[PDB]
Amino acid sequence: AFCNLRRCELSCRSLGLLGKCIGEECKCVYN
Repeated sequence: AFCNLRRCELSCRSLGLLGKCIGEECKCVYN
């Protein structure tokens, strides 16, 4: 249904990016 946004945000935090749920998939952006 929908991705795990809190876990996804913490995954991108480790890379210095922001995490977002996009079509049942976790993705990061620079910002």
